[PDB]
Amino acid sequence: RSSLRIRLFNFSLKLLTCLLYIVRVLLDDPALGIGCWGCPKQNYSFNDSSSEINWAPILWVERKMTLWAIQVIVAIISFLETMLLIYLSYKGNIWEQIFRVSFVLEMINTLPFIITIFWPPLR
Repeated sequence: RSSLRIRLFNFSLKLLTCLLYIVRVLLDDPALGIGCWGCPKQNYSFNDSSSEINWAPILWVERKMTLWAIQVIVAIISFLETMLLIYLSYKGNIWEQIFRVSFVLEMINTLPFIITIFWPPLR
């Protein structure tokens, strides 16, 4: 039953990172300042008259030094285990894994944490 333990751990990992996202949004205050990771954080306001919307608040969310690293760690383990299962079980088909709609959500929500390591300004 070791395979069931692996999926149970992965299920715990996915619910843990979603809750850590809640922890982030609870401790992320935009009015203090929103910017690109250090220098130039810029305060913002919303104008109902001007139809243009500023994307910097949406594009940018402040992440704590502890929070960004632990999410990267959790994402990597979830990334490791899912492709541990993918490489473990082929069952006579190498294709069709990405068209089943679970690979896209796993990959699009995980590797961005991997690429943020390369660029400190993108954390």
